[PDB]
Amino acid sequence: TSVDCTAYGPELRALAARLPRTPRADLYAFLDAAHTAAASLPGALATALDTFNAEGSEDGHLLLRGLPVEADADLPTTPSSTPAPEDRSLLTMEAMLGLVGRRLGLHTGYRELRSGTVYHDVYPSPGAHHLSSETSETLLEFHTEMAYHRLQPNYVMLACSRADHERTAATLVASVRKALPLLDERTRARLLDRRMPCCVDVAFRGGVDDPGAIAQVKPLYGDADDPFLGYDRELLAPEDPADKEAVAALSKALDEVTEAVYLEPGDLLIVDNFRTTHARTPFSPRWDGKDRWLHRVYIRTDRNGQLSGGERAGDVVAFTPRG
Ligand SMILES: O=C(O)CCC(=O)C(=O)O
Ligand SMILES: [Fe+2]
Repeated sequence: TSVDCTAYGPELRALAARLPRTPRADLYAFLDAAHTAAASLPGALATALDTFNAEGSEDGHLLLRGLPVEADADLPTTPSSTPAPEDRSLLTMEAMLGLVGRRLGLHTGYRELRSGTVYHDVYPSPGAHHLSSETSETLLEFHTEMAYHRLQPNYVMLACSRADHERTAATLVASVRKALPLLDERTRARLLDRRMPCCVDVAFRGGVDDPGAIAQVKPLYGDADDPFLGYDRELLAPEDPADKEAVAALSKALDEVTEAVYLEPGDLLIVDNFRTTHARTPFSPRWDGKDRWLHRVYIRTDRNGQLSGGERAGDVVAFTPRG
């Protein structure tokens, strides 16, 4: 689903100007300011966000286009490293992630990931691991983000400050609401609520005492007629023949309903991380200081088990595997 936000530029530049200029120095206060300001989002944008939050969509994403972004010459050099400096001045697309994110829920960091920070720069780096956001020339395969984590976030949000030079990197999304009807009833029933072994991403590795301790992911779960999805092409590891066959049918169906989005400066993509898998196609970095640059945050909501009380936007949570 898409919303053209161009006509909102003046109002959104104003809301961004309400926010602290050095977000990370007091991230709790920054995100509280963003929550207050989110009450003043333009009405039709607020409606689109609240509708998507409550209901999702058939295509599993909400793309906001034409948000105020700095001119390319007015941005810093694309980052080369992580974590970001705590003193880094606010970027307009970060302000947008604050406002839009707090309209939806609570920004969440993961202790073991990206030094326990909340805002993540997504840029290409040489020598990237094949599952990393740092990849460029190799396809980043379909994944639900952190499907294996008990505190998996409801949304992944990606805001673009720079696209890659040739605008060849496409962000791919595949929605369970489009894939499910392509599956037959026997496949749906095998997948639904069935725990399967799932490896974890690099950041979360170690301390796995025995095969008992391996994370368990239900590739479909919840209401049989409108299930949630948990899928990771590389990390999900079904063991019985009937499980491998059912996951292969799911994989095929997700490919057949793939949608491609080319993120450009000013775009903010909201992925329904309980109903959709995402991926990124190849591109060739130039190592020139102007490579592709996204900002990523994770948002928790009241849906399903994410929150148990007292959480704040900006909290950083520890790892517990699903079981
Ligand atoms: O680079 C992209 O478009 C998406 C990368 C991604 O999967 C993520 O940052 O979670
Ligand atoms: Fe991702």
